[PDB]
Amino acid sequence: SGAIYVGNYRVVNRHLATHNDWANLVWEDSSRDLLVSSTTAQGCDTIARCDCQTGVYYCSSRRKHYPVSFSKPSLIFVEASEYYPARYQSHLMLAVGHSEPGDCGGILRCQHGVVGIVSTGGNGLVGFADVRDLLWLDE
Ligand SMILES: COc1ccc(C#N)cc1NC(=O)N1CCC[C@H](C(N)=O)C1
Ligand SMILES: [Zn+2]
Repeated sequence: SGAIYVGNYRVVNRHLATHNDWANLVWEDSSRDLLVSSTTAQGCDTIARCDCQTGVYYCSSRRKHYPVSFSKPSLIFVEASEYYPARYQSHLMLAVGHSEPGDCGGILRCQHGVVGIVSTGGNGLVGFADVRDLLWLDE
């Protein structure tokens, strides 16, 4: 679990979105595993606007933050799950690191701010859904 709070927006994994997220829907993209809903309270997270390939992520299954090198956002094949059939997920970045399904939503940050959230994993790899291209989150 986990979300990014920026301005009047809440960013979450689309597969973990609540009834409230869907009733206050702004945008969602199944191919990116993202959903953005509106909030009544103002968010203070800073979104990074960069091409950083190093950062730190929070791993709830270990109660620890880990430093990682990660790939550039791209289309990566993702195994079928209870939420999606087998498919390419876009805007995904992989790193060598620990993750379990409940780790989705953990923030990945660089010196510039929030880069994305945990979205996939398996076999000692962790995947992050990028949010740096969503320029509208700031306005
Ligand atoms: C952090 O996720 C994991 C980590 C480890 C393992 C293990 N065994 C499995 C996962 N789950 C995972 O990758 N999923 C399930 C939820 C939807 C995700 C998606 N974006 O399509 C794909
Ligand atoms: Zn950066």
